[PDB]
Amino acid sequence: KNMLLGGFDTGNIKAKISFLNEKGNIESFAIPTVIAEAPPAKIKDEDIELLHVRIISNSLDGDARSRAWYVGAYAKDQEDRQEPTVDEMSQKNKKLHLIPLFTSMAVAAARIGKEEVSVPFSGGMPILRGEEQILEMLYGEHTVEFLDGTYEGKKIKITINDGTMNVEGVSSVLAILFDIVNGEIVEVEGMDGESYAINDLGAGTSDNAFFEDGELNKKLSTNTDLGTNKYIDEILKNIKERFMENSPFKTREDFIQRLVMPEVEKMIEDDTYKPTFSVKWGPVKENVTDIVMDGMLKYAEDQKASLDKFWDKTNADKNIVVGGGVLFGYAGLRDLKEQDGFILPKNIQESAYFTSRSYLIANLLEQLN
Ligand SMILES: Nc1ncnc2c1ncn2[C@@H]1O[C@H](COP(=O)(O)OP(=O)(O)OP(=O)(O)O)[C@@H](O)[C@H]1O
Ligand SMILES: [Mg+2]
Repeated sequence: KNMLLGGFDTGNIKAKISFLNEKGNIESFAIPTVIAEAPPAKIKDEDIELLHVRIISNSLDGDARSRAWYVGAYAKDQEDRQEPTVDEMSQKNKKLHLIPLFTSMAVAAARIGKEEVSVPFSGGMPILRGEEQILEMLYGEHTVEFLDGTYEGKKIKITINDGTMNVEGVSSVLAILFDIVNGEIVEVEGMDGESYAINDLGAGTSDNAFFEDGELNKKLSTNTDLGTNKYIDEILKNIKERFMENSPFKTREDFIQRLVMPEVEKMIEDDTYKPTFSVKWGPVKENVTDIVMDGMLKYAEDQKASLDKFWDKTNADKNIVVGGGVLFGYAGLRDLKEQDGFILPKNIQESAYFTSRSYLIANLLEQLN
């Protein structure tokens, strides 16, 4: 069986994928939504640290049809990198999202030792492009060749024939109910109604979706810009200021990965653990625990207020809260484990991949018909 099963959650910060590995388990990772033009040849998740790929796809035109690219983190450093341009408030972009998408597909396939994969697509609609108009941009054959990195020399044959965009579907909430451990397993809490919110707390955006009869109420459902990133930017600015009485991190993800994630992990598995944050810069090592915690708490609080305001607007029976924001502001948001109308994933560590996980589960049910 040459099938790669995945859920694909593409935004403009990152392209997220959850897929079944050879062990039948969910494996998740994210590729930053950044590409850059690259020459025909070369010069946890280490295999995506350096992506130089040739892609051949009819879903790309002109410059793009059959050439080489840097993708993801490796491309964040290129001078001529392309990123999504946002406002002071497809066609030419489509490659900026298709290439990281296909690359994630080629990486997963490499991860499971395959080179011919059929990829039934399981995705979500963006934020004119009908469900099977998005799909038709993905259908057919695409080849991804690794010109460098861990997989140098591998060619992947990605075939996409079919797919869903989980459009009005309740595929969105599946990751709160199920896991995949070779096969579908129910998950031990939730504490399940006919009315629930899903708040996906993200890097640049908070998705505030509302469900009645499991289909999406388009009116009340909304998408704000209440991301973590702003709070993260404030924290990083204060850290640098403190070091400026006699930048420590590259990207926000570096800040998240090396400083913040291990402290949050501990906090999760032990309710008593008081976290500490230390930053090494130059010849100096500062304790920036108050700085970091202030940012998280201000974020948790702001999100607490946003969640209540959406709870009244909908008067939903249950309010599911997911996304990376739940981890970033866990310090204050764990309080939601107490309140009645709020549901946090039990497996909180997989909170950032909630939506991709839901799609992946949705995809597996489709296969089982
Ligand atoms: N384990 C963790 N501990 C602490 N913070 C985390 C953890 N996992 C993710 N985050 C942070 O949570 C925030 C949101 O992550 P998430 O993956 O939901 O963003 P996203 O889906 O890329 O955002 P958007 O909705 O804008 O596309 C980010 O700042 C991310 O770095
Ligand atoms: Mg998101």
